Amino acid sequence: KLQSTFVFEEIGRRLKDIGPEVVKKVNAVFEWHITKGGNIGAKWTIDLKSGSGKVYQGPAKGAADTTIILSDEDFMEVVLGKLDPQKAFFSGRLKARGNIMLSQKLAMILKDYAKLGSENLYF
Ligand SMILES: COCCOCCOCCOc1ccc(C(C)(C)CC(C)(C)C)cc1
Ligand SMILES: COCCOCCOCCOc1ccc(C(C)(C)CC(C)(C)C)cc1
Ligand SMILES: [Cu+2]
Repeated sequence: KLQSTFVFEEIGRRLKDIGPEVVKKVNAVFEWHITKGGNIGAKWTIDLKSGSGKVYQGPAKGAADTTIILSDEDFMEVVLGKLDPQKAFFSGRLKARGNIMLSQKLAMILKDYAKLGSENLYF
């Protein structure tokens, strides 16, 4: 019953327009625990430490630099721009473990699509 799955799947293709530039600026692994009810429904890893990046189901193959835990609905609230991640973090709806600062980066980076998309041009 998970809507985030669409977002994570679509992310794998976005990294073809954006991957190599994100990896250069982030250089870290991110694990995501999506919860339905109060139970984990899906786990996702966004590896941004090599190449254009990787997104795969399940816990981080290696050790993850940061892990984020939030409900499936709230995850949609965030990716749609309605729920600021820090507001969710301090209200308790979003939980973050590891290097929080690196997730706040992944956030700034991906909100500026123009810089990294053009820098990903070969021409
Ligand atoms: C707004 O700048 C990004 C330009 O590309 C967006 C095209 O997609 C339509 C907008 O809907 C989306 C799609 C994907 C996303 C995610 C969550 C995958 C973030 C992204 C596109 C930066 C990887 C957010 C909104
Ligand atoms: C010290 O800061 C205190 C508040 O901490 C907030 C921690 O942030 C949690 C994660 O922040 C995010 C939120 C969304 C995202 C995106 C939208 C880029 C994730 C995505 C593209 C995988 C949907 C990245 C990082
Ligand atoms: Cu922001």
